[PDB]
Amino acid sequence: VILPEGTQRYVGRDAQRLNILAARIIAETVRTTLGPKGMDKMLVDSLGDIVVTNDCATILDKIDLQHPAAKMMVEVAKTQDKEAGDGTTTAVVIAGELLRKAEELLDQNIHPSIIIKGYALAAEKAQEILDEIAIRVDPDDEETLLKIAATSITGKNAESHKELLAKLAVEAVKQVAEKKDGKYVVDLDNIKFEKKAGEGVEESELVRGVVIDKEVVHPRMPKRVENAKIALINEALEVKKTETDAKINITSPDQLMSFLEQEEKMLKDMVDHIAQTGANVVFVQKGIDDLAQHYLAKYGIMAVRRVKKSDMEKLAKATGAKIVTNVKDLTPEDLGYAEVVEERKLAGENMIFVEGCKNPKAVTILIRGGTEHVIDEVERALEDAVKVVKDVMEDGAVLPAGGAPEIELAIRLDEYAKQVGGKEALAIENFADALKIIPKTLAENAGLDTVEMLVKVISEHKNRGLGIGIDVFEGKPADMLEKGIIEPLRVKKQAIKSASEAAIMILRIDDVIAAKA
Amino acid sequence: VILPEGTQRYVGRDAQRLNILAARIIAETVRTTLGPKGMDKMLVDSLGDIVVTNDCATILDKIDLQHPAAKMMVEVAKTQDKEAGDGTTTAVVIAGELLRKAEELLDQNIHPSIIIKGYALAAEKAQEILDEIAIRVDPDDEETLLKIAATSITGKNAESHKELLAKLAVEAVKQVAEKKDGKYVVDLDNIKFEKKAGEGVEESELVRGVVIDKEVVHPRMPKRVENAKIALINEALEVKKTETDAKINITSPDQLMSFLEQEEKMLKDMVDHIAQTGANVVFVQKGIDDLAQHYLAKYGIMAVRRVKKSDMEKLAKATGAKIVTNVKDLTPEDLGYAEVVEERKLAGENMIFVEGCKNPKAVTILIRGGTEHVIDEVERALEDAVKVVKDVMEDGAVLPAGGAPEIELAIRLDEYAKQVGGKEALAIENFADALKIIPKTLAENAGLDTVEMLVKVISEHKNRGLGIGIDVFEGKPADMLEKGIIEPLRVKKQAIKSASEAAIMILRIDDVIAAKA
Amino acid sequence: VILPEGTQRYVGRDAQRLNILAARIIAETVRTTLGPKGMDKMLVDSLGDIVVTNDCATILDKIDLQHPAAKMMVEVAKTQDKEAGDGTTTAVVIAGELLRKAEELLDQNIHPSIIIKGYALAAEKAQEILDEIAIRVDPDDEETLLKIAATSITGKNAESHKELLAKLAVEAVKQVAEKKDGKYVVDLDNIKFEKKAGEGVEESELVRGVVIDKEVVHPRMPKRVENAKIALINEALEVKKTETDAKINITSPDQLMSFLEQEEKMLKDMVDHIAQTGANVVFVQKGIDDLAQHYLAKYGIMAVRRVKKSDMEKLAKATGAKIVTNVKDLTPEDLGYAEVVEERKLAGENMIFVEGCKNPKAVTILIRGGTEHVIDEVERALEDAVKVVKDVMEDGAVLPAGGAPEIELAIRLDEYAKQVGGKEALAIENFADALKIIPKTLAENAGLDTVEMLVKVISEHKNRGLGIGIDVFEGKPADMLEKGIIEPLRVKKQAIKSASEAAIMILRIDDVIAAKA
Ligand SMILES: Nc1ncnc2c1ncn2[C@@H]1O[C@H](COP(=O)(O)OP(=O)(O)O)[C@@H](O)[C@H]1O
Ligand SMILES: Nc1ncnc2c1ncn2[C@@H]1O[C@H](COP(=O)(O)OP(=O)(O)O)[C@@H](O)[C@H]1O
Ligand SMILES: Nc1ncnc2c1ncn2[C@@H]1O[C@H](COP(=O)(O)OP(=O)(O)O)[C@@H](O)[C@H]1O
Ligand SMILES: [Mg+2]
Ligand SMILES: [Mg+2]
Ligand SMILES: [Mg+2]
Repeated sequence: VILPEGTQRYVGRDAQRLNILAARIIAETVRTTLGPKGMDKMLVDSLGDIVVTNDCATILDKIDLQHPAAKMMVEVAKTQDKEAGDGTTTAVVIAGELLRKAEELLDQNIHPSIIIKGYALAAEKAQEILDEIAIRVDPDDEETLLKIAATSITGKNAESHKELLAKLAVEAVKQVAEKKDGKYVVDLDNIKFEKKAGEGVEESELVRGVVIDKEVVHPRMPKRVENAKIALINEALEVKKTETDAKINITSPDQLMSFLEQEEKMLKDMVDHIAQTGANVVFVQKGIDDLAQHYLAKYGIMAVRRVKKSDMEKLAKATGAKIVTNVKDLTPEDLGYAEVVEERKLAGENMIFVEGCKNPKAVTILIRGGTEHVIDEVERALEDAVKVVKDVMEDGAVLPAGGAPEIELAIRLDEYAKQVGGKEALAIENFADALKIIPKTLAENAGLDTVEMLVKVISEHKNRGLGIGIDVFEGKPADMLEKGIIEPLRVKKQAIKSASEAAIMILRIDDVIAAKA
Repeated sequence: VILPEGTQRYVGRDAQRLNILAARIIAETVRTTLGPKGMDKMLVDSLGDIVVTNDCATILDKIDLQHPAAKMMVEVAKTQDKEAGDGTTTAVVIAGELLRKAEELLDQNIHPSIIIKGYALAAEKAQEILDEIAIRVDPDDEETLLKIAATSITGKNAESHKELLAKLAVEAVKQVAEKKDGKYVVDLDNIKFEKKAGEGVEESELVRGVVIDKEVVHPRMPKRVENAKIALINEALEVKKTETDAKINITSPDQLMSFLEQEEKMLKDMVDHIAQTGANVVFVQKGIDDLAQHYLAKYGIMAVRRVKKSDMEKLAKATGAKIVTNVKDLTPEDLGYAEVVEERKLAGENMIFVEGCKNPKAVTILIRGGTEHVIDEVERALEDAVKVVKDVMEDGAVLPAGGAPEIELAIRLDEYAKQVGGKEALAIENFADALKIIPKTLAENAGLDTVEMLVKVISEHKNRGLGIGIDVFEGKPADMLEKGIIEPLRVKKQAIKSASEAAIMILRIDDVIAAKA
Repeated sequence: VILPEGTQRYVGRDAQRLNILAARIIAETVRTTLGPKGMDKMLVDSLGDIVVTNDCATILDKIDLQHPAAKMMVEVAKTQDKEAGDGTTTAVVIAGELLRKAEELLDQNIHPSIIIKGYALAAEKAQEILDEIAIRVDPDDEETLLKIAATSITGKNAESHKELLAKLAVEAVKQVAEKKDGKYVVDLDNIKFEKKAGEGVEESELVRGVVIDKEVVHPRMPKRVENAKIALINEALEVKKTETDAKINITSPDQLMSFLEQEEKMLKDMVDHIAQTGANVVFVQKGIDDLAQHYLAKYGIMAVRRVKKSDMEKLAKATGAKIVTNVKDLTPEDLGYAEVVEERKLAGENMIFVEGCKNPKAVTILIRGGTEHVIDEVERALEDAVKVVKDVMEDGAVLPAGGAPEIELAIRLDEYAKQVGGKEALAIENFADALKIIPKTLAENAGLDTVEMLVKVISEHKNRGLGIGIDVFEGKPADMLEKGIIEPLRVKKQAIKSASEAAIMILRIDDVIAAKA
């Protein structure tokens, strides 16, 4: 035939109209969760699985989106989460608004070309205004580093212990953080999270070491070692075989024995190699024969087998040990140190705690809570908390929260509009207005009076200054800086990038061709 | 088309309304089993299996719940059972009730935000008041521990012998109970239950050792050993083979014989290493060749094979014996002591009793009973019995029963309401009123006049003091302390935690998105 | 019967009329993307996968065309992309327009023969006019080469950084460029693109070397070499085996050790051959045994395994190293140089950067961007920018853009129409009119007044000259030469070639016989 049936297509009005609608729908689905007073969502997976969260990234991800334009909104939160960690709801909400105000300009008959260009100018000029209004802080000033982390957690379910969790996140990042060129550089892969049900979120702690979900491989091995000299062996403590096909031909009785003894020997020799270094704790990545388990036990050496490769590396960065491929070449300089390596039964499960490490380059945060749900959400809260701390340490700049920056951008980006003038100025002014859904939906989710409230905020801000935003807890405008309610300068800069590009990318699609599914 | 067809979604009122309804429905399904006079449910699964219990946890679990919000109730009972072991029905009922009174506040148009904050202040203040009014008892007062256990057994079917069971339970937990740092620590995993049909629940006893469902592996071995020196071998008593592939090449007739003999020897040598330690009782985790069996029999040693790893660990803890991987290194110091080790044919089934151990660190409770159901339910009773005894030894605090803690919580929490004031006060007052479903549904299941009866109890309590609660056996208020009817301070502190958490979790969800169920 | 059932057929009018319709349809589909102001399309394939692009080649290829004649319009962009690399839209648009004005002549009863012939003449004469009017430039003029590239990128998405991309594109081709026979010859296979999400498009860069998506094979190997002496081994660094079937037969215990040691040596000997050359970095196409890795690690050599054949060759060309099949013959002369070979983590991804090379005959462009889409589209832009800069260096002849060349071919080709006269004159006249969709649909996509604009231009061009065309950013005619807005003389020559070729191909089909479509 001509073009496959059960294949739809839209152009101009249609195309853009549908795309903007789908985009806006998704955006409004999450805006109900923006801020400290935002709500939660219960996502019921087809397999019966239940996820209750405040996280935009998680929601957009779990929800099965069909419309293409809506899936693109997932990329917004996806990029925001991977660049600033926090503000995923914000980026998607602003992208939807930008598209709503944009369609308005389309209805007015303004060429997409003009809207796009005016949006780009507004987007580019916002980065500029933010880089400018940003409050340059001291990279490790623990004071504000504690605020950033806290402000972040106060936006989710777990704000109940914003105090503790903030502290654990600033402490965790400060430890693994690296600086050898002048500024910091944080590899968050160096902060493992351990979630165990039971207890309260109160019992959550920072383990300047590592936690592994394995047991001590032999009954007779120490279930605890004091000042451990740790060995990370990535070789199988078992009877090696030749790459070349080989088989034994027993020809006389005495051989059954001689051979077995020959292997015990090989086995024991490997173990001996490990002991001679003075190592009392060994984490093996591959397997461990039974005899080798026995010899290791007799030397009073604690051994764990089948360790995840990801675990081995965490152990390496935490204890200072060096992973080794050949036991024969293992030396004491390869061994790492842990103030205590013990096997504890946490919530019925046995785990190995490698704590009290020297100056760990990798750390673990043990999360405790009543239910699976409480745990999962706290991990989420923390990941954002950690990610914002990472931003402030690398950037060294912060901003007030509660829509204070978008209000600055609105008020200001409208002047830029005048200067630009023309059709573009229309897009620029609309862009500046779209930016108000943050202060707006913040006061809305809080039960406040959207209309009236949004008037006081722009009032104060115009008077008092850059620090004026809305405090959902106060129910009125306030100086966010004096209240220590702040956020990373990177989180805002990135929301604007993510949203404006998602907006412009849609304002550019004049034809949609979807086949049959 | 944002979502796939066949996907349902609800928002605002709908969401909450349905969640609360599904929660309340499940709650009312179990409330009929609350207290001593509670009723039992019969659960028939698709496979035809029939379960008859009073236990909330089993019911919420066996029943196939589908609505999401209703499953989040299963979690409440799960957390409760994993923390205080008892009060599962109580936590679930107070959750459904907390939500019902919560919706009433929603109907009045009170922002969910307000209800959540007020419910949190109520839950927080409730803990505080419980910590206070808590009757601090002596961590090992045989007296109150015998009570806590009995008050518990009386709530279920098994109260006919609340006498025996409560004794077996306090006795059993005291034996395995471990302390050496000041306070007790109980690992209930060191208490195994053994259920056997026949006889009367009366024949249930505490074996200060371990019962194993295996038989003496050889005909000619001893079926009974006085003062046994016990060996725990976790190695196979069979012809070892090399890791490296190998095969025998018989070249001459005289080889057939000599090779077999060479294996008999290997076998006998292993048996010899065991006999030379003095051990007359061997429990092997793996298998035992037929010859190793024969040699073991000649030395008059009693052996059992294929012993469960969980069993080995118990015999190890119960007899002081150490588990060995190599028979070559078994010393007499690895052996353990059991006053008597005998194979008894308990109800047509052969089993092995290791009794009269020195000081057990693990102990078994043998359960007898007419039917399979009698047995199962008694075990369930015992489990909550052992779990509450564990609570007091670790906590050292108790409270009166019959909803007396809640009546006190109600009266007191309400005052708190006044001082807090505002809309929160409406939430607090309601939270407090919700707690009354315990006394309420206790009198109800009993068959008493709820309305009237609940007026009396709140009266007595206001006068006579914190110990006044309802006594379903008295049909009137009573001083629960003088009656000896009490429960762990943990059970109540945990009910409030669980229920209030769940109530708030659900009160936060303003959107539900589901696929296939 | 005669012909298979469900087999359609068309003749004369039908056949030709349908084919021309199908062809025109596809053409009108892509024309909305032509030029700087062209719009993008959203393509959702059967598996939900989303492709958002401006590229014609991609759109015709992703869309599932069913009609035969429309599938042939794909070959047009296919051929165009393969010979000039740019103007794929231009070629398809002109080919449909050609087929339109051609049907007019068919309706007029002019025999297909006359149209084909007059079209072939209009095409032959078209090249002639181009080769002539062509603005001959210096094969390596840095100036114009930057223009040709920036002009190409402007017509797409990433024109927001036309600046940078232009630069990288010129450098990249100059480097890999080969010219010993007088003029240049560029093998674009020597330019590899590397896409990694994250950062801005600002961070995109040129890597005078290669970038490989592999990591260092052993934990103990250097993660960075300063003045690498790279070795390229296409041999498996593992225990070799005889082609003839073989198997070791162990006949005594000492053998288990002697045989493993024999293989260790073999392995160690290969690594010795690699080290004895002074090579501190080795890339191996096949695998590397575990021991071979250990020796390699001890010697302080950085090794990578399983490297792509395509990568090996890019390294050979980037470093000057020679690939080797037998380590035994590796010499220091087979090694290459790299100012730095380091393993970096880009987007949580581990990659090896062989940068700083001497005179790389192969080079890599690293593409950075917010979303997956941003990147894929920037790569597309670069492939065109690089393919056009390739044409200019090999051809050394540019042209003005903005339809300037087509307007010139139109005016001119009409004269030719006169002198040829007769029926063919009508075909040559219509062919020259067809070439106007370019200036037409450029002004249209821009949102200008087609009719009116197309007149100011045919005018200005007539009075000012060859360099007059439409400037979509200017919204009016302009001298494309003064604006630097130009394109390869090859792009235009191949467009005409491709279009007319196709148009005539369809005009010659008077019967279509299909089985199922
Ligand atoms: N105390 C506060 N009062 C009002 N708004 C706040 C307060 N704290 C944080 N916010 C705002 O709430 C938003 C973050 O809400 P959240 O639910 O976490 O979504 P997101 O994914 O965008 O971080 C930010 O705009 C932030 O400024
Ligand atoms: N003799 C009694 N008189 C009145 N109430 C009692 C008595 N014994 C126990 N209760 C109450 O019954 C409740 C426990 O009932 P039960 O069916 O076992 O459910 P749960 O899972 O909550 O333990 C507790 O609130 C407790 O105070
Ligand atoms: N600044 C400009 N103003 C008007 N037309 C331009 C400009 N730059 C390039 N063009 C034209 O746009 C066309 C290329 O647009 P493009 O979208 O890349 O499609 P194609 O596949 O034909 O390259 C060419 O005809 C070219 O002359
Ligand atoms: Mg957040
Ligand atoms: Mg009970
Ligand atoms: Mg182009």
